[PDB]
Amino acid sequence: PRKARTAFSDHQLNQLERSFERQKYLSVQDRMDLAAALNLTDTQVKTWYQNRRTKWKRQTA
DNA sequence: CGCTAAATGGTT
DNA sequence: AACCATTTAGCG
Repeated sequence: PRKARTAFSDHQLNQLERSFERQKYLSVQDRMDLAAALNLTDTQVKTWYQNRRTKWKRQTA
């Protein structure tokens, strides 16, 4: 039992990256606001942010 | 294969 | 509950 891989829209990727350039971390309230704005789940936004921080560390190494 | 979403197991 | 480090795995 596995979740289908979300395919993010161009609009969703654009707004997640904008969120990340403004704030490396999100409060619970900012995370839930972002998910609602993008029509994603809280956990999909929490996962994108986590994986984005992993990417951020590798490309600043 | 590379990028990156989701899962695993640990940390805090 | 959320994050971290790493692994697993889907898709272009």
